[PDB]
Amino acid sequence: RKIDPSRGATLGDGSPNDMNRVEIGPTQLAFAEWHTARLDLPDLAAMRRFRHRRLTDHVVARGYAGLLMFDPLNIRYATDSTNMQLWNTHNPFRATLLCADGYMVMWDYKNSPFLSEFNPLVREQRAGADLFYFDRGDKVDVAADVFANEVRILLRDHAPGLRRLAVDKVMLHGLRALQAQGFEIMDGEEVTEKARSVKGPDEIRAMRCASHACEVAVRKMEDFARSKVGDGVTCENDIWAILHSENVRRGGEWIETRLLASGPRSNPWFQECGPRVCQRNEIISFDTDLVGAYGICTDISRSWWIGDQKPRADMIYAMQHGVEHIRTNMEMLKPGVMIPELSANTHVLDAKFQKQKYGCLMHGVGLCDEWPLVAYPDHAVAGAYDYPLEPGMTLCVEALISEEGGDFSIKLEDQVLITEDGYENLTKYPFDPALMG
Amino acid sequence: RKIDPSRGATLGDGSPNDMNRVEIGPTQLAFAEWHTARLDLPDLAAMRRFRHRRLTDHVVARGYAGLLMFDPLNIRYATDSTNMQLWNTHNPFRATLLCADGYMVMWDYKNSPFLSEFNPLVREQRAGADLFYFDRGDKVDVAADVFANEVRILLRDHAPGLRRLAVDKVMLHGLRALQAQGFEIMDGEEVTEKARSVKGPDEIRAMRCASHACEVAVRKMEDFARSKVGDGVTCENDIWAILHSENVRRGGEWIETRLLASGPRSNPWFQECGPRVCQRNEIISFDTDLVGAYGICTDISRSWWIGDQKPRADMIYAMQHGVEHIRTNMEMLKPGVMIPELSANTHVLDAKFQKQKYGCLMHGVGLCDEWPLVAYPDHAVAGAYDYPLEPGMTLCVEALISEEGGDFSIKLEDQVLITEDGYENLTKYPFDPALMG
Ligand SMILES: [Fe+3]
Ligand SMILES: [Fe+3]
Ligand SMILES: [Fe+3]
Ligand SMILES: [Fe+3]
Repeated sequence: RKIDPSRGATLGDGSPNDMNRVEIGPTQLAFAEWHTARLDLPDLAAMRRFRHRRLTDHVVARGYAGLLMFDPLNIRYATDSTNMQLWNTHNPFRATLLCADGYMVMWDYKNSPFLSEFNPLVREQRAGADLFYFDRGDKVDVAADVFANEVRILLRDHAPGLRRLAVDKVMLHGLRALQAQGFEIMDGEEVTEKARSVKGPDEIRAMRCASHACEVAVRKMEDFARSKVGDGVTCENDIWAILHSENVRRGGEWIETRLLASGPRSNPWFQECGPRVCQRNEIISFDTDLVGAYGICTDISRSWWIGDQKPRADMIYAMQHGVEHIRTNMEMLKPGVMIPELSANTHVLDAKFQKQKYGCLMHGVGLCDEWPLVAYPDHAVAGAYDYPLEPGMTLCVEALISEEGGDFSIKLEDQVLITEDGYENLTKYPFDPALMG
Repeated sequence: RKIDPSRGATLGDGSPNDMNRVEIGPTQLAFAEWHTARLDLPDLAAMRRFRHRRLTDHVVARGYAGLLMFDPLNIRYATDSTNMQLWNTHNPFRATLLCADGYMVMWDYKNSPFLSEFNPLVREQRAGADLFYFDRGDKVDVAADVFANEVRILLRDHAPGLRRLAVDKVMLHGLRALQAQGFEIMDGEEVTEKARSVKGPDEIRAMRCASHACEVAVRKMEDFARSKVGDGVTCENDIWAILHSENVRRGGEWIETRLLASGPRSNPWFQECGPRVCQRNEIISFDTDLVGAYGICTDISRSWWIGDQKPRADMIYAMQHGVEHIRTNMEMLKPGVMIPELSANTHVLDAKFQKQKYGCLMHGVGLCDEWPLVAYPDHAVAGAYDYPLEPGMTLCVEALISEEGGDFSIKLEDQVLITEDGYENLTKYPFDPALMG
């Protein structure tokens, strides 16, 4: 029983053409829409090999024994295997070890070792890396020592004579157990963030797919908003719910924030989506901050005017100003440009917008928001991000246009790829023609 | 402009009756359904005071200076303030300090100090507790020292002469900075898990509300499944999407797992919801694992038979066996019973079910899955959970009924409150009458 009977043993992305397979991934709906958009599918095996080769190279360039990962998103990067991802972000039951020779082990939940079997780069599946109070009570230490010894033995074999173990984040008991085995603990996030920083050819294809799925879901949310707002019952949550459903229907995973806000609730920014019944002749501003198809994040922001009357002239000005902000900064994007050059040379927002502008003008994106962060010059920390842009980096370009004490904020954001010769904006979503004038 | 014009300055839960308020919470839809079910609303101010008094008492009983929390769910428990919760679970930008005298400080995202203002128990709002590589690059240490000094100064004033600082989870750089200020770092999760372990009168009311909202959302998912399955397009994700939407429409927050599985994909258990097109005459088994209204978790599980033909006799047997398992174990619930007594005296699953049974027979629940864990005797760790049940504890009672190499699994789960005299099952959701026979 096939997911695509109109194909052989595999899907166009190399995954098993079997409706009864363990693996999840995009839905028929999403595949259909991408075929129509004529988007090349990612070869998942190749994508996974690329990530593992790159991550392994990073461990070796640093002279480390290995990299031990407890962050679910780092685990995803290294193995592409999901397991109760959201539960995992705050209950650290999983671990992945990447040894300097490329050898990779997964400690998974005790009763689900099969979840990472589809990726033969994961050489072993074990249990017992769960070193928190909920899972072990007053008996975490015994287990911490068992686990740490396992790590020691693995790296004696796969990284003989190396003492430095990068760890992304670990529970205190785990840290001390690892130290008691003789490991010098290094910052794992500097390793993973820099590895994640450059996408390979299949990661690009994947992001193209995810981005499209996200945009279709956003359009569905817009359709619903423009059709319901004014009925005196449809709230911010009702609208936002369309983005949740339509992301899931395309094989998406979750939404990182609650950044949808209507009317006066959009200034100051960062107020959360909730029960406010929306109204005609108001701006709705939102940011997708979305983990979608193939586990790829689409992080884009738009502001919408729903109403028959024209918007106030300051709304139109703010909108056009955000668009100019994004498009100007985007033009700076080229390989070899340093991050702080981007900080220095940012397009300058008007005075009434400086105080409440966004925490950065750009940031990385992959499986979620990622390194680097490109802060505005008045916040840039010297020596913090002294690195060049490289081809394959994918960044979100931001604009928050928010008057101090103001009535509304414009939030705009596009997702862009760095190429050999410059950049390529991956976002196709239109700007609201009424807010653009 | 009021959220409930049919009321004064406040909602029935004490929150501001203003559609333009910063605070989120349940929707008109959810409030309507709870009024009809005649459910008393939680007094939020009182709920928040109860949690703070209890958490503070725990810090003091231990002789600690304070408790520093970076886990978003612990922050929620202490302050009830949300901010990009899911982003926060894996990018630690927030911190809450609870001093031994009750004094409480929030370090929030640099541009959103207002988010915790609605809770005057949060005495200060600062920034700069964000000590990870994405937010700070190669300059985390400078900031780690600034933050750690702030903590030192606060506890000199609010906990003079005390050196022990419980921390739930912290980044390595933060840990060393705190140690360099002279703090003895203790396990924060033993503090928070034990505080969270007992709910007050308003937390109970809140959970009653959340549980109802979750059940209505599940019914909506059932309606949709029973009406669409067989159409040859409706997949696991399509069905699951109804739970996402309908939780959000009631002010819910997120779903911790992907535990919905159709047909043969339900054995082994822990396979994830995905693109498999569902079919008539198959079991769908699922677990809500849901963070709903008022931020309260409803964690329940059901199995459904959709089809005109009767289910196989082993499915009916498995179902009845799970129900017996849950109802028998539930009968053990009383204050003063020790956790390992529950382990020892569990109802015994049949032989064909022992190998693949669930990781526990019971666990705590509050803002998510919580301490304690009640493991089956063949996994129980002696001395790990030597504690009595107390009134106000709220536990989920589990049954996974899964034949080794089998065709399907039955997953059932109810959420229960411990009372003075025994227990009270809070779950009202029916069992599938076709699977019950
Ligand atoms: Fe964003
Ligand atoms: Fe962004
Ligand atoms: Fe559950
Ligand atoms: Fe459970």
